[PDB]
Amino acid sequence: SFTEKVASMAMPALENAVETLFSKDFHLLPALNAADLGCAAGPNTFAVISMIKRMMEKKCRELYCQTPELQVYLNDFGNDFNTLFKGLSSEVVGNKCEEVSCYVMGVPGSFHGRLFPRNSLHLVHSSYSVHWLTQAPKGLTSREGLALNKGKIYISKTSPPAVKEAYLSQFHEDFTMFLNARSQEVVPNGCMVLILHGRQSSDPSEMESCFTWELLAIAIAELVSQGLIDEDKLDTFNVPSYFPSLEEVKDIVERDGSFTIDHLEGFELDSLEMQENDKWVRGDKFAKMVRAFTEPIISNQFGHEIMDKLYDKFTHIVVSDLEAELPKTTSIILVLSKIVG
Amino acid sequence: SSFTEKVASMAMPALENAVETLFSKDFHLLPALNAADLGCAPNTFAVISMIKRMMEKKCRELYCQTPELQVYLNDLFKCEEVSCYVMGVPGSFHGRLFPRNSLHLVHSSYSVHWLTQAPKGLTSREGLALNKGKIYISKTSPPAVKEAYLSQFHEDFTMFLNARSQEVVPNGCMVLILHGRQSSDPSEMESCFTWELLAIAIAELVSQGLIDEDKLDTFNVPSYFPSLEEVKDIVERDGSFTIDHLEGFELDSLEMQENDKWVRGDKFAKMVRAFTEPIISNQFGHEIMDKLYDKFTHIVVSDLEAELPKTTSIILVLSKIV
Repeated sequence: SFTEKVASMAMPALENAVETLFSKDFHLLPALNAADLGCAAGPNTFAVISMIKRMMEKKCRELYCQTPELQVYLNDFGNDFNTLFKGLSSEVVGNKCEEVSCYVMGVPGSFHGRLFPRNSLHLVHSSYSVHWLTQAPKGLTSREGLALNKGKIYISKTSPPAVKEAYLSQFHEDFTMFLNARSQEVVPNGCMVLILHGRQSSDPSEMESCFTWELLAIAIAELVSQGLIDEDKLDTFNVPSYFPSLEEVKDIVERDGSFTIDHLEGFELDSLEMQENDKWVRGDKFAKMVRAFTEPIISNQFGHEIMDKLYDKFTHIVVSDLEAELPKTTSIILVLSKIVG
Repeated sequence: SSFTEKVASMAMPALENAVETLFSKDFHLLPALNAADLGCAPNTFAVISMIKRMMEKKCRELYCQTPELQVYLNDLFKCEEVSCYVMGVPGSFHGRLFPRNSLHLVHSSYSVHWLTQAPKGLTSREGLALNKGKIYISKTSPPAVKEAYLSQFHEDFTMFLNARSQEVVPNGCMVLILHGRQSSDPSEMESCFTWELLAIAIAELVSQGLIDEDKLDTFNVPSYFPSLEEVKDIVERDGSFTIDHLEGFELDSLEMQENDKWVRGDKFAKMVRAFTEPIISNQFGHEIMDKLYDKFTHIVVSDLEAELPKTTSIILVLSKIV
C-alpha cells in the first residue's frame, strides 16, 4: 500500500542511476551485478529488478557483442523469495524473447556488515532498511542509560536531550558501518540507491518524526496502567531504529569519504489510506502494516501473548484518539556513486 | 548419511589434487575465486573449508594478496585466513545458473545421476508398458528400457556439461562424484539392487491387493547408474571438458560393522526410505509407505541375509578446455 507508493516515487531515481552506469559503459561488462539489500520491500523488489532487466535489454539490443547477463543478489534469503526467483529467473520464465539472462541468488546475513567479495557489486538497491540500527543506541543501554528515556521507546518530547543525541550517534556509527562495508564491495563508479524512513523537522521529538513509536509507547503504557505489562520494560526498552533528516544523512555520507552524493531528496506521503472512508478500516490497515514491521522487535520485548491486545489498543488510539489522521511520513532518496578508487 | 561420509573422504584427495591444479596456473593472484556446489546433499561445509585451507597455503607460498572465496550453493534435496562468502542458488543444475565465465571450481556429489525425468519412451504399440513389474532396469526388462535410460542420462548429463561449459572459466575445474556401476550390464544386482528390491516389495503389496498393478507397471525412477565407459563417452562427445581423472571405487552398502542383521538391515532401509520415498510417494501415496519399507526390510534381512552388493561411486575430474 504505502510501500507501493514509496517504491514508485523512487523508481525514477533508480532509472537515472542505471542510466549513469550506462554512461560509464557498465552495459558493456560481461555481466551486470545488482544487489537488493534488506529485501523486506518487496513484492516491490520484483519491480526494481524487472526495471534493471528491461533497461539493459533496451540498451544492449543494438549492440554487436554477445548480450550481457544480469546477476541479482537478494538479501534479508528466508526461502520466500521464490515468488521473486520464479518471476525474475529467465530460465524459469523461459521467455525466448528476452536476450538478457537473469540469474537470481540469495545472500544470507546482515546488510549492516560485509556480504560480498571486494569489487563484486555494480548496483545496490535498498529500500526502508538503512534506517534500522544494529541495536538500541549504546548510550541508552548502559546501566545508567536504561533510565534516561522513561515512558517511551524512542525519541520523544518527554525525552531528555541525551536520548536524541544517543540515537544520532548510534545512527552515525551504524550507517557508517554500512557505507564502509559497501565501499569495499561496490566497484569504482558503481551506484547505490538507498531509500529510508526519515523526517522533515530538525527536531527529532517532533510528532511527524516519531508518531508511530510514540503511539506504540502510549499503547504499551495503557496496558502497563491496566497492570498487564511490567513497565520495566517500557522504561528500559528503546527501539533499534532512527529516522534521520536530510542534513544528517548528507553529513554522514560526506564525512565518510567513499561515496559521492548524486542525489539527495526527501518527499512526503500520507501515512494512512486517506481515500478510505471507514475510519476504522483506515487505521486498521495502517496498524496492520505497522504490526508487520514492528512485531518482531516488540513481541521479543513484551511476549507474544500480549501482541493482540497491544496492537488493538494501538488501532483504537489511531482511530478514536486521532480521528484516523496522522502526520505525513518523510522518505529519503539517496543516490550514491563510488569514487575512484 | 554415514555412507556419504565415506564417499567424501575418498574423493577429497581428488578434490585437493584438482583445486591445487588451479594454483599451478595463475589463477593465483586473482581478486576472488568462485566455487559452486551443485546438488549439495555437512560435507558441502567440509569441501568449503578444504578450499579455504588450500588457497591460504598457496598464497603464503606465493607471497601475494589472498583472494576472497565466494561459494554458491545450489540445493537438490575466528583466525581463518581466507574470507569466504556463501550464497544460495535456487534452480535446476541441468540448466544455466551462473553468468558466463564466472566459476573457477564446481563440485557435485551424488546428484548428476538424478534424471530430469524418468525415461520418455517406455510404452510400445500395441500400447503396452515396456517395464512391467518393476521401477528401474531389471533382468525381466526388455532391451528398450536400458536404452531409454541411457538415452535419458545421455541427454541430461550432456545438458549439465553444456550449461557448465558456459559458466566454467577456461582451465577451470569440475569435480563430479556419482552413483555408478561396475558391470557393463545395468541389470546386474550390483547395479540396481535397491530399485529391484523396492519393486519386489511393491509387487508383494500388489498381490495382496493393497497397491494397483496399474501403477507399478507405468512407474519408473528418474535415476540412472552409469558405467565408467558411459560417463567417459558422454563427456568426450560433448567437447567442453578434459577428463583429468576418471575412477570408480567400491563401498559396502550396509553398515557391516554390525553383527545383528535385522538391525543393520533396518539402518539400511531407514537410509533407503529417506532418499527414495519422495521419488515414490506421488505414485504410491505416503499411506502405504510404512508397510512398503517394512516388507522391503524383510526382503533385505531375510531373503538376502543382510548381504547387499557394494555400491560403485564414480569420481570424475574435469577441466574446461580452452
